[PDB]
Amino acid sequence: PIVQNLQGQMVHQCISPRTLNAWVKVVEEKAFSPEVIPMFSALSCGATPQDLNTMLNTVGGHQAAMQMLKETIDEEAAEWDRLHPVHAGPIAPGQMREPRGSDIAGTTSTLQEQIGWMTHNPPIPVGEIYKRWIILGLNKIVRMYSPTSILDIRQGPKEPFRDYVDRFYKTLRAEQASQEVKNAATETLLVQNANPDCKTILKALGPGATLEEMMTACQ
Amino acid sequence: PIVQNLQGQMVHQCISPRTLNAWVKVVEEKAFSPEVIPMFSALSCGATPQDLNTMLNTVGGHQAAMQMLKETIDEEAAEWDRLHPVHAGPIAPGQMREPRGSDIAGTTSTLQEQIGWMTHNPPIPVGEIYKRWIILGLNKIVRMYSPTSILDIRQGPKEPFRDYVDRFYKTLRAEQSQEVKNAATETLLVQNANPDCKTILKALGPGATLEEMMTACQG
Amino acid sequence: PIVQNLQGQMVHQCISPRTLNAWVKVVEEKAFSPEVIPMFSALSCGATPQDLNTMLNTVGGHQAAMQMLKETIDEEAAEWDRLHPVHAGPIAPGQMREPRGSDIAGTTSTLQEQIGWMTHNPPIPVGEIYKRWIILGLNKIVRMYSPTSILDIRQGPKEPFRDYVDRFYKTLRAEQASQEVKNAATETLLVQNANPDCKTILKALGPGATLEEMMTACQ
Amino acid sequence: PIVQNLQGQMVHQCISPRTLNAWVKVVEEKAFSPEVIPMFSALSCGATPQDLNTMLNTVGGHQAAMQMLKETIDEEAAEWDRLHPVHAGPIAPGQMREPRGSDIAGTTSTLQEQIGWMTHNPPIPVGEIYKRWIILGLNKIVRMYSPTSILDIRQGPKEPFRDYVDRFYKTLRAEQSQEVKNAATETLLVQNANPDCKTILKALGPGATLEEMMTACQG
Amino acid sequence: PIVQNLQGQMVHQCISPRTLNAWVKVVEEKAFSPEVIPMFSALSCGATPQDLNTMLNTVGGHQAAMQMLKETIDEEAAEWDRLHPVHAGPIAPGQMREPRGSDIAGTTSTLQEQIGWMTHNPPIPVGEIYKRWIILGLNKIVRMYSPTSILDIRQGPKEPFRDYVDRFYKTLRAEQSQEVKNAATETLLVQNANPDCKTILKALGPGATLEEMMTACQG
Amino acid sequence: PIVQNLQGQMVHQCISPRTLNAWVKVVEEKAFSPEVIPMFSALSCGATPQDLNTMLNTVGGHQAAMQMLKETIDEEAAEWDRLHPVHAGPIAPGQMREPRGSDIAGTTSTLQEQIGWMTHNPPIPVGEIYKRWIILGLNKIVRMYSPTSILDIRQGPKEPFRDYVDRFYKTLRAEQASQEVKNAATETLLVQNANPDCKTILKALGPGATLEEMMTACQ
Ligand SMILES: CC(C)(C#Cc1ccc(-c2ccc(Cl)c3c(NS(C)(=O)=O)nn(CC(F)(F)F)c23)c([C@H](Cc2cc(F)cc(F)c2)NC(=O)Cn2nc(C(F)(F)F)c3c2C(F)(F)[C@@H]2C[C@H]32)n1)S(C)(=O)=O
Ligand SMILES: CC(C)(C#Cc1ccc(-c2ccc(Cl)c3c(NS(C)(=O)=O)nn(CC(F)(F)F)c23)c([C@H](Cc2cc(F)cc(F)c2)NC(=O)Cn2nc(C(F)(F)F)c3c2C(F)(F)[C@@H]2C[C@H]32)n1)S(C)(=O)=O
Ligand SMILES: CC(C)(C#Cc1ccc(-c2ccc(Cl)c3c(NS(C)(=O)=O)nn(CC(F)(F)F)c23)c([C@H](Cc2cc(F)cc(F)c2)NC(=O)Cn2nc(C(F)(F)F)c3c2C(F)(F)[C@@H]2C[C@H]32)n1)S(C)(=O)=O
Ligand SMILES: CC(C)(C#Cc1ccc(-c2ccc(Cl)c3c(NS(C)(=O)=O)nn(CC(F)(F)F)c23)c([C@H](Cc2cc(F)cc(F)c2)NC(=O)Cn2nc(C(F)(F)F)c3c2C(F)(F)[C@@H]2C[C@H]32)n1)S(C)(=O)=O
Ligand SMILES: CC(C)(C#Cc1ccc(-c2ccc(Cl)c3c(NS(C)(=O)=O)nn(CC(F)(F)F)c23)c([C@H](Cc2cc(F)cc(F)c2)NC(=O)Cn2nc(C(F)(F)F)c3c2C(F)(F)[C@@H]2C[C@H]32)n1)S(C)(=O)=O
Ligand SMILES: CC(C)(C#Cc1ccc(-c2ccc(Cl)c3c(NS(C)(=O)=O)nn(CC(F)(F)F)c23)c([C@H](Cc2cc(F)cc(F)c2)NC(=O)Cn2nc(C(F)(F)F)c3c2C(F)(F)[C@@H]2C[C@H]32)n1)S(C)(=O)=O
Ligand SMILES: [Cl-]
Ligand SMILES: [Cl-]
Ligand SMILES: [Cl-]
Ligand SMILES: [Cl-]
Ligand SMILES: [Cl-]
Ligand SMILES: [Cl-]
Ligand SMILES: [Cl-]
Ligand SMILES: [Cl-]
Ligand SMILES: [Cl-]
Ligand SMILES: [Cl-]
Ligand SMILES: [Cl-]
Ligand SMILES: [Cl-]
Ligand SMILES: [Cl-]
Ligand SMILES: [Cl-]
Ligand SMILES: [Cl-]
Ligand SMILES: [Cl-]
Ligand SMILES: [Cl-]
Ligand SMILES: [Cl-]
Ligand SMILES: [Cl-]
Ligand SMILES: [Cl-]
Ligand SMILES: [Cl-]
Ligand SMILES: [Cl-]
Ligand SMILES: [Cl-]
Ligand SMILES: [Cl-]
Ligand SMILES: [Cl-]
Ligand SMILES: [Cl-]
Ligand SMILES: [Cl-]
Ligand SMILES: [Cl-]
Ligand SMILES: [Cl-]
Ligand SMILES: [Cl-]
Ligand SMILES: [Cl-]
Ligand SMILES: [Cl-]
Ligand SMILES: [Cl-]
Ligand SMILES: [Cl-]
Ligand SMILES: [Cl-]
Ligand SMILES: [Cl-]
Repeated sequence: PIVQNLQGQMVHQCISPRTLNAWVKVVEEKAFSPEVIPMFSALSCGATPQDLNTMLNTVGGHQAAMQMLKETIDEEAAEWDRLHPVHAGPIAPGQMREPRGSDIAGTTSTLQEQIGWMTHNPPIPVGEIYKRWIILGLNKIVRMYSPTSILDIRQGPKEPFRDYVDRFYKTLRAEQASQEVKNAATETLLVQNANPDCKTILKALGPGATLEEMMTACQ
Repeated sequence: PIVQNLQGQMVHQCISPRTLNAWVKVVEEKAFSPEVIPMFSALSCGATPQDLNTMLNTVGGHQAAMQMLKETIDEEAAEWDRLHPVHAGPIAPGQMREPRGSDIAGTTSTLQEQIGWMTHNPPIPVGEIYKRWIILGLNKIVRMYSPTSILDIRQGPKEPFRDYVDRFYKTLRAEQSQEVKNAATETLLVQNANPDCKTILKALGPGATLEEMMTACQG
Repeated sequence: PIVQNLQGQMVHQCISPRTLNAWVKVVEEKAFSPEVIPMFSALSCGATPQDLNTMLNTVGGHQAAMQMLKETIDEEAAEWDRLHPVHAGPIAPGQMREPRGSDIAGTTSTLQEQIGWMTHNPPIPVGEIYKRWIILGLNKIVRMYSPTSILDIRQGPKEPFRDYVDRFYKTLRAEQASQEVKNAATETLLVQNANPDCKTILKALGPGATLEEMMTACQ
Repeated sequence: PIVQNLQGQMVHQCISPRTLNAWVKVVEEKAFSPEVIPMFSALSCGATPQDLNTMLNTVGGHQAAMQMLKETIDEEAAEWDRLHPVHAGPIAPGQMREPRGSDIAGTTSTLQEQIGWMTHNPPIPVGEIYKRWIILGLNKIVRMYSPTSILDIRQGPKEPFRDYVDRFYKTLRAEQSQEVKNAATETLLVQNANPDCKTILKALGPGATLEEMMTACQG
Repeated sequence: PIVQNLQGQMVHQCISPRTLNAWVKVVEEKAFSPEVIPMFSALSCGATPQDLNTMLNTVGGHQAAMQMLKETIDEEAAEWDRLHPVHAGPIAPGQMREPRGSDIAGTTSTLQEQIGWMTHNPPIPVGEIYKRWIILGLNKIVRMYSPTSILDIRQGPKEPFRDYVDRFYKTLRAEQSQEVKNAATETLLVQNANPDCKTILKALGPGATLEEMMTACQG
Repeated sequence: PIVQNLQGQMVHQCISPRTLNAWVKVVEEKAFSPEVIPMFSALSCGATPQDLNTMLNTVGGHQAAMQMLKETIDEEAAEWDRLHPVHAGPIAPGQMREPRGSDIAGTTSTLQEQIGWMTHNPPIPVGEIYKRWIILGLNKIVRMYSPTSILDIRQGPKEPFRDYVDRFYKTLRAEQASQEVKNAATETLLVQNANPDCKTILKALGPGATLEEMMTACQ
């Protein structure tokens, strides 16, 4: 990663063994459950493109997912290059070449060029741009590896309301879109797919009931 | 988090893999037992709103509770917005715009703006405001997910007094101000002791410490 | 905690995850065995009142003991306030208000006021004063949760002398008073409650025998 | 390793016990699965040749592979020596002699000469040259120790498409440029799908993403 | 402990949770095997008397040994006091009073006075004096708690010579100067070998190394 | 160990608990397998003689090996003293006495004298000299505790060539001499002790076949 020293300079630091192990283990145990995204973002804080490639390369298995990840990165790299055409010309003494999509992804850039971009003034944060592409890709994998659709979450006749809301939002969280789309899913399904006893109780509460009030009413 | 370095400057640091793992593990093993609140507050020392969102997003399961958490944040955010009316105007070079409710929660603010506020002179502790909203929300979850009421905690005829007082205060801590929690001790606590110990505790008279009550019902 | 930076200034540091886990685990495994006191004192090195409250709040179970702890803190807080009456008046630019008992315990003080007291010149060590109250309380719990009295430690007819001295001093250590009181207990009971074979051997050694000599003589 | 301290100077540091243990454990559990290469590269960040030799020497077993590693280092070292003819002459007070192939591998160079080269102005990154030779050698071991060929990876008649693509790319990663690895996807991958999914994938037509192919053979 | 920081100043640091845990665990698993002494000396590097008392107080069980430890400290403390007669007089602003025996053990000295002595110019290493008394006491415990005498360690008729020499020196290390420990080797070691190996070792003659003796009784 | 601070000064640091545990555990699990040597060298990076004695003293068991280690150290100490006769005379204000063999081994030197030697300008690296003696001794133990001779490594009639080369070089690695002696062992035995099928294949390859080519030919 790139961290600040006590001189105020952004300097390269080696990825720690603890960081490597934490990412390998979380994929091993949690696969592509939705909480893999925040874990990857936090463990990759300040990462260079080399570090991000290191983390993803240490993943054993799920190679189908990892190949989908490269294809996502490619489309975003192609989009970056079409929005940022590089201008030919000698690079000045105190300057860095402009990065391509392949440079952000680390396939045509050295770690020293990545450090130069990320510690420039102003910085060009190729690590954070790459991370955005990867997380975009990981969001697709989470949505694809989600077993259940939101339309199949129906409260059982003896199922506690808390367990049903647990399943509802767990399923909704794996299908990542905008929250405009997830507020619409709740208003459409959460009360309507409650069991007949709890459904009649919540209809009387009205659309303005908070979830805390809804969960108290079907206790 | 934003911590002070070895020279006296407030700097951003990445959340450590140990901090991430410790919070995930505590929710896994302890759910929303009352001791989850101090663990979250301590593990989030100096956290930015991004860090707090990271910690909350790494929680697997309990998505109904986490959704109640979201609803609580909204009410407090709306209260914050109603107490801090917006002032339109260009933000000056040196200073920073005033944060809205959605900015404290980190949903409409970048990490650099959160760092900018916290290292301002004087600091606007958006991380601590967000943390307070979260703990307010987590406190509600502990109360809702508490299985037993304090009025149902009563000492068995052969149960040692220590075990009953253990159950009593464990339940009371889950049942959340001291206006009536102070009230449960010494008035409900004696009433639900078994007849053998209850007769002993009348003889002790008012003003007995819990150490005196526990000594008196040892045998 | 409050630690020194390289500038010579006492600055606040976040309580580490390792410190939190160590205290939670030691209570889990050792309950209120006497070695819980030194572990708590060492793990709370440099703690603020907030940190001390954090540690105690993370304890799961033993809520009867924890309530006895608050009552001890209250008496010591009441004693502090009666020995340190606060003098009303505006606090000067370069000064701190005088702390109440409730301020030392952290119920009416912010963490910033605790930092101000502890890093003042000269410092008013509210964290170390609070720690003294807590450890005073923990000493009472260890004495109360001790199963055996010193008068019941008698050497068995086939029990090795080392095992008996182990039990003797383990029991004596849980009943914490002054060592004047513990030297008196040894001179009163250690030889007199030895088995008849070892007792006659040690009587000949006389009162001036070291324990190493006593343990060698009954090998 | 040679890392930058908190002030901006490149200093030698001892390899940490965690780094040593992490590398030993990864070889123990993963042998020469493809993900061993990124783990070794990351754990050896900033390594001197002595550090790289330390890591390789701590490997227990797989001594045939480790001997193949030695032979690879020799060929690259001999290539290095053939591209860098020796210049005889007294080495000047300030500067350092040119490193031979055996010097990069650390067999004829002391640790202080390796530090001297790496902190030179400009640096001669002997640690990174050695690391590159090692990874070149480790890449050969992964290919030789890969049990299955990509031409033998074919989808079963009842095997889910995700599991087959998982096996496909796991094998391809073990079978080492993208000149023909790009070729295996989309041409060999469709051919070895089962007849049910194979018929579906013809209908998708050329240019289908892997996400589209995996969605189309879900059911 | 008192350690040197990154700038060259001797500063007090809190004993780490890992140091506390490591010492507790080593006593739990190894008791007073001889290797407990080096572990305690190394884990207490730079310790203050308070730190040494902390480590000793965290030991659970073995309270008879710990009491023998207390008696040893008293004898050495009394010897220290007899060699350092007290000088009455007001202590000067800059300097510190001379420490008594009870001050080195930390029972009548505060932690700040122990820090003051150790950072004095020249230092009075009260922590190292206390540590030496403790190790003197712990050495006695290892001898008393050693089950077997070196005179009872003899090679079996079918026991491999390596295993017998292993038992021999393990016992000798437990049986504590080299005045007669040097004596046990080469004179008692040959005498207690079995007749087959014993006959071989006479033929080797005086001056054989242990490597030569172990090679000669391999078969 | 002796590490560099940020002032550029070589200063003493306490041996870490992690370093102590790592060395104890690696001996426990791996005994004197050849990889114990690099682990000991890396874990003892920058060690003083006191630290090296600490590490070796923490080893439980294998006391026969540890006694052979002292005898090796003695011969090397005697050789050092006969090559470096000390010159009598008062030591100057800014100087250190010359170290004996017993001073390098730490039996007649204080830790402060070891720090003085190791941080002198120029340094006299008693820690690295001692380490050379210890590793010389550990090499002898590895050779002695090796069960199998290189002449007994013969490929089985159904044994895969990789497994045979594994055994061959594992055995050769435990008998440490020069690589001139180990190149001679390979050319003498590796092909000649292959099974008749693989032997005839490799004879046709000729003496110039790399191991990678040899292992491919007997797949
Ligand atoms: C990527 C990254 C940089 C980031 C970020 C990031 C940024 C902001 C916010 C956030 C914070 C507070 C509020 Cl009040 C809202 C809001 N208020 S709202 C009602 O929509 O209008 N919205 N947000 C997101 C916004 F603004 F982006 F929309 C938020 C989140 C929350 C964090 C959070 C998690 C939690 F458990 C409980 C909380 F109180 C807050 N995370 C999510 O909400 C994800 N989630 N999704 C759904 C579902 F789909 F089921 F509905 C569900 C969640 C859920 F909250 F977990 C919970 C079960 C429900 N994260 S990171 C740190 O991962 O690296
Ligand atoms: C989490 C966080 C945000 C914080 C904080 C926080 C802040 C202040 C205080 C506190 C300090 C001193 C006093 Cl004298 C009182 C007081 N005296 S009184 C008579 O009420 O007026 N009260 N308090 C709480 C105050 F201030 F909130 F009111 C306090 C606590 C105590 C600390 C504590 C914990 C403990 F285990 C044992 C102790 F001896 C002291 N913790 C609690 O009390 C929690 N608790 N709750 C209840 C219940 F409700 F069931 F009865 C019960 C407890 C209990 F004490 F454990 C015990 C069984 C009874 N913690 S943090 C720093 O980790 O981030
Ligand atoms: C003590 C210390 C300070 C050091 C060092 C140290 C210094 C240099 C080198 C080294 C590096 C590269 C080459 Cl190309 C040669 C070479 N080329 S060669 C063909 O001989 O001409 N030689 N060397 C040693 C030289 F120069 F000293 F001879 C080397 C080693 C190798 C490290 C290594 C290990 C490995 F697994 C694979 C590698 F690619 C490199 N370690 C050894 O080789 C030990 N070993 N022994 C034998 C056997 F006996 F079976 F043959 C075998 C090995 C083996 F390699 F493991 C492998 C199975 C074969 N270590 S430390 C770090 O431990 O603290
Ligand atoms: C180890 C180290 C030295 C390094 C590096 C390193 C360097 C660059 C790149 C890389 C980055 C971006 C793109 Cl867009 C491409 C590209 N796009 S493409 C169409 O080929 O032209 N290719 N690459 C590799 C390049 F550059 F080498 F060609 C890349 C990688 C990727 C990172 C990655 C890993 C991952 F898991 C999932 C991802 F989405 C991305 N890792 C690999 O690709 C390894 N891999 N191999 C094959 C195989 F051969 F089987 F098909 C397969 C992979 C796979 F991706 F995992 C996936 C199943 C397919 N890593 S390090 C920094 O740790 O020390
Ligand atoms: C709270 C805190 C800040 C502190 C401190 C603290 C301060 C000083 C001392 C101490 C040191 C040396 C001597 Cl010679 C005496 C002494 N000489 S004497 C004979 O009395 O005249 N006295 N002391 C205490 C003094 F001075 F306070 F009295 C001491 C202790 C000892 C530490 C110790 C433990 C140990 F195992 C072996 C040792 F050699 C020293 N701890 C105790 O002794 C507690 N203990 N109690 C009893 C019993 F009740 F059974 F008798 C028993 C012990 C016991 F020692 F463990 C052992 C089985 C016997 N600790 S902390 C670090 O916990 O956070
Ligand atoms: C704990 C601490 C305070 C310290 C220190 C400490 C200080 C010095 C020395 C030492 C160093 C060099 C020599 Cl050449 C001799 C010597 N040569 S000699 C012929 O006697 O004259 N003697 N010594 C001890 C000295 F100086 F004390 F005399 C030494 C040791 C050795 C180091 C060592 C350990 C080891 F495992 C293997 C080694 F090769 C060397 N450790 C011991 O010897 C302990 N030991 N005891 C006996 C017994 F009594 F059973 F025979 C036995 C050992 C043994 F060696 F292990 C082996 C089976 C025999 N350690 S610390 C720094 O951790 O805080
Ligand atoms: Cl780490
Ligand atoms: Cl790790
Ligand atoms: Cl996996
Ligand atoms: Cl890269
Ligand atoms: Cl790659
Ligand atoms: Cl893989
Ligand atoms: Cl960490
Ligand atoms: Cl971790
Ligand atoms: Cl955010
Ligand atoms: Cl989100
Ligand atoms: Cl989830
Ligand atoms: Cl404000
Ligand atoms: Cl930590
Ligand atoms: Cl932890
Ligand atoms: Cl518990
Ligand atoms: Cl507080
Ligand atoms: Cl509270
Ligand atoms: Cl509880
Ligand atoms: Cl470490
Ligand atoms: Cl480790
Ligand atoms: Cl080397
Ligand atoms: Cl070697
Ligand atoms: Cl091996
Ligand atoms: Cl070069
Ligand atoms: Cl720690
Ligand atoms: Cl720990
Ligand atoms: Cl003390
Ligand atoms: Cl005590
Ligand atoms: Cl005890
Ligand atoms: Cl002195
Ligand atoms: Cl450590
Ligand atoms: Cl450890
Ligand atoms: Cl062992
Ligand atoms: Cl020493
Ligand atoms: Cl010794
Ligand atoms: Cl031993």
